[PDB]
Amino acid sequence: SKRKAPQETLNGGITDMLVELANFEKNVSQAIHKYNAYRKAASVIAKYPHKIKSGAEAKKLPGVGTKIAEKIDEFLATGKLRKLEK
Repeated sequence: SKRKAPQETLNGGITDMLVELANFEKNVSQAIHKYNAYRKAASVIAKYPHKIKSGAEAKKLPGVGTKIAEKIDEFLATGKLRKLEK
């Protein structure tokens, strides 16, 4: 019904990483399956009316599966890592 929310900084940083790599999927030859992966997760997280704090909050979204949702958990968890811990 014509919503158009206001500009705000909620989850516009994640979609920037899903929309960027998303181009790397279609721009590549055999990468159309992972293409829709970030294409949908980038649209739902970029136009979501709320925020998330766990990979599960990204899986409940319509369009995100377990692969893309798994990357979301790494975002809310820490952000980057070189080696593992024990």
